[PDB]
Amino acid sequence: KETAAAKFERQHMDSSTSAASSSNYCNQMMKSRNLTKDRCKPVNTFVHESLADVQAVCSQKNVACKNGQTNCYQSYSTMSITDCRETGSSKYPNCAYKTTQANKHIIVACEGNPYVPVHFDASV
Ligand SMILES: [K+]
Repeated sequence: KETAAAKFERQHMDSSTSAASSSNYCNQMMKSRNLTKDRCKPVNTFVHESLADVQAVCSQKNVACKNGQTNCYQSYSTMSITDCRETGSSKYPNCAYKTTQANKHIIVACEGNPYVPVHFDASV
């Protein structure tokens, strides 16, 4: 049903804030993006730059992907991200997360026309 590009936006884009707004940000966001739909997804990163700036990474530094595929790119600039990681007391569907705000380079895989992120590979 969902395209890879759309799934990337749903899982990974949040340009409505410049940084995580509270320790509760991940709990809210993982739910609202359907990352707690069938289970508590263990780990997920949200990026807080404009969609234009994130899509632009697909025109930046070409690097290998973790899986050995070739169409990954590392942002030239650091970018505002939030890491959401599940905690020990989490019981589905009351999924509980620790929130960590950071300013990291992102690495994404890109596909399509327009050429846009379809996978979040890592941050550095
Ligand atoms: K992630």
